[PDB]
Amino acid sequence: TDSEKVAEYLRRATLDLRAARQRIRELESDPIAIVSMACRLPGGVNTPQRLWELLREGGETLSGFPTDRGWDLARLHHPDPDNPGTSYVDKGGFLDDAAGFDAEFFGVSPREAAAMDPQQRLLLETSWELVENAGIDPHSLRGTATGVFLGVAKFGYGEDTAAAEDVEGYSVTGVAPAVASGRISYTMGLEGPSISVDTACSSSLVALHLAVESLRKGESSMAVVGGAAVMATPGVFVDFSRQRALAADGRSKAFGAGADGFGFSEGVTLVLLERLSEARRNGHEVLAVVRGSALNQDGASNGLSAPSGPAQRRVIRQALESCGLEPGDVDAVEAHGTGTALGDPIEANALLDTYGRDRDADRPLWLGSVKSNIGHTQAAAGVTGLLKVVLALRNGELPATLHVEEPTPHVDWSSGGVALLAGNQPWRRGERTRRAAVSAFGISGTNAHVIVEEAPEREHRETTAHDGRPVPLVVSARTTAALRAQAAQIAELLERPDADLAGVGLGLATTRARHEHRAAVVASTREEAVRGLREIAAGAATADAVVEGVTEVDGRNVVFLFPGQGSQWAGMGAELLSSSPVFAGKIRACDESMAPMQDWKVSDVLRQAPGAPGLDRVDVVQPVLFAVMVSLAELWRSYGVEPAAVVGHSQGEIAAAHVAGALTLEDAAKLVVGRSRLMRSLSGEGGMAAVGEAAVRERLRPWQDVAAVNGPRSVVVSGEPGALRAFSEDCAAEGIRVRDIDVDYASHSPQIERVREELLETTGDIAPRPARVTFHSTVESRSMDGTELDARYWYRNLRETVRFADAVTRLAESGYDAFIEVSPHPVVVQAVEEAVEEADGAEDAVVVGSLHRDGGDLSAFLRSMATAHVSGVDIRWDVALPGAAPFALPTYPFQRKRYWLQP
Repeated sequence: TDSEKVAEYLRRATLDLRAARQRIRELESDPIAIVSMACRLPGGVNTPQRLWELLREGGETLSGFPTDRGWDLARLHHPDPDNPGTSYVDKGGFLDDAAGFDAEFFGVSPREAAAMDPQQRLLLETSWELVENAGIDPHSLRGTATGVFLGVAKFGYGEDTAAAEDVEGYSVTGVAPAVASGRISYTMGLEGPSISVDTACSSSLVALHLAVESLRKGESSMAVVGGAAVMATPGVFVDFSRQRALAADGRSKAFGAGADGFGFSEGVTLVLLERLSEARRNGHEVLAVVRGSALNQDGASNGLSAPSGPAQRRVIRQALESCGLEPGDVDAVEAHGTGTALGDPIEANALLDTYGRDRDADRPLWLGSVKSNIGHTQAAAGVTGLLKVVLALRNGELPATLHVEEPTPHVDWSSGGVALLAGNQPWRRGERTRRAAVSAFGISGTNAHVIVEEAPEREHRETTAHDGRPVPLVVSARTTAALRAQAAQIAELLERPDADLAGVGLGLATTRARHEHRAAVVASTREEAVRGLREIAAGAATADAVVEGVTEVDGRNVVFLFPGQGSQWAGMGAELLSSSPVFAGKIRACDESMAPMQDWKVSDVLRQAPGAPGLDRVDVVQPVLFAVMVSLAELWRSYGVEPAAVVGHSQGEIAAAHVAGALTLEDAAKLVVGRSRLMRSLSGEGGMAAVGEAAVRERLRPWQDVAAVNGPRSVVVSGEPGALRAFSEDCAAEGIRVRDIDVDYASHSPQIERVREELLETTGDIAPRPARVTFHSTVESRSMDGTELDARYWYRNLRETVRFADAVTRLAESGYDAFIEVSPHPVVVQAVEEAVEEADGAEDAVVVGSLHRDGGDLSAFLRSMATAHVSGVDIRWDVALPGAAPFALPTYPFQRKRYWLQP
């Protein structure tokens, strides 16, 4: 009615208003989470943990000049501050040797690797480490919309050397700021925008602001924000010593007596950013959150490179207003202090003017710096300050600044608004939310201020699911040495008292990319896993529960095989039934489908229950084998291995018919039961023998009884007992070995003709349906259809020979490479391997069984799966690990080599 539709319109208007306001808020200000970080810093620091330890303990990283870079150390040093071409400063914080690199991992000709400056190499390594640390498989990032923003300079590597053969143009592209991010995106295969920016020594925060804006707009889904600065020539030192703007001992003493120049240092630092909602929805880890930022310029001020207080006050107020907060909601501020005798007083006065005014007397703002123990880092200053703030938030402590024992008399600390950090002070999580600010000032006159806030409450929800079940471990690398180093790392990590085996397994399974060289170990106890890892890291692997291989392709066409009689070994399972739920469910369903006609249950026979039929009977051999085979096929399919082709053999073809989907389970079970019941009557009229096809064919001339051929030397002969015995004695006289098979008749012989049409009455109502797989018959050696199977086809199958080898060779020539068996015991693996080798197909063909006569446990199945996986077949291991949680893991063990350009 009218009122109903008017009320509906009112409701729609209200809902749309809510949505519009929410969208406006999302576009204006949306929290952005920090996922992970990576860094390389002087003093042998390459992990955030080491940096936090150094900051908390309290220490410096001062050092002497490098030597491998070829600098003229003897002549460069001179005590005269006015001597041209020299400097009066010899100490400094110099980063670890940069000539190391692993060109083969990324893939680069050694000449090109020598061409590139160390900045791009370190950027590549740090980017890979950063991606790995976040818990994201790097190969999963291909084709996404990830963007790169970073601050790079042109310090001047590799210009003294003259030009040479450069047809590839390596020299031009080696040293260029844009090419750095270009190469990063090219190697990682990203597709978002790539930006290289540089604004004095505050470039990193500008890049962070740009990335935040891009993420809020929605143009990109991920952001990689970083800064890099590595010196190559000592020209910068001479240039700055010309101005006498360097400390006497190279120590930065921000906010303290005896302020001097700023010590110099190198470093690279990157972080990964994503929207808070997306990170929460995707289950990533959140460490902190960024609220807002602001930018401005000093404008017309005294001189060119001189700080301006009003600009800093305005930018701080702008950032605070943009965040929608109040100045009384900040606990600590990471100040930008280079130790200069002029910038520090004005910076501190501005900070006291803005935050200090109206500050609570009992809650002073804590002031500190990071450069007091690592020195200036040029474009990487802001990101390093953010790193320190993040670490302090995570550990709940505030590191104390150094060289502060007499505060600068210019700054009036008597107001009490701002308190200077002296010793470590606890900052544990409590009621009031914890926040911090980071500021950065550039030489060109640009200013940046960023507000960071603690992560929300942890979800917790910690559960345990380890029950002693077997666990697989997979390792992979692009080189043998790298593989061994990774194995050693995992082995030493597993010895911790925690040693969450399920967590380590899951992390190895679903966080690290798989490379050419692969290896796997299946273990159920920590001691045996450590033993296997030590063995594989030793260089030579001999243990059975240890597999390894080399593979290039990452996708194979799968063909299932269903061999006939031959395995029938007492006990099919009795350990899977308890463990595997899918296997037990399939067995129970198959038993219920065929339950009507007979009485004894398949499960009871398998479980060796008392009062069950013995295994020496056709009526119990056939359906039990069929059920076991179909259950094993279902179990294999449960791990994401869908067969592209299906091949049967003898009665196994029936099981194949069910795998192809061309028949119903009940109808197939009825067929098997009827065949067994009709055939059991024809007992004691023949036998099989295994043994030169033409030679054996012509040797059968004296008699009138050939069963199947499975290879060049795989010949099966079915014959009447008298003539079979005579031929066996003749072969024994010849000396060629002959083995009989467990059978009370001779199938595919004239004995089959006795029943013949009697099968037809028992084989009515066999209405088939089209099959979604490529079932290929071994009788006609031709691909079949979903309706060509009839009682006539089954009778023909029970009467003619099998050209199994011909079908195998045809499939091998077709293009299929992955061959996998299903029977409880392998009986055809050797013949299939020989036939594949004799064919002209690819040499990457893989043949692997399912179980073994002695090995019938879930561990054996996992070992077979690992053997198939290390050769190229895709396997989703995470299914085998239910209810597990990930774990922290070490990064890739690069194999570095020296690559430097000697002037």
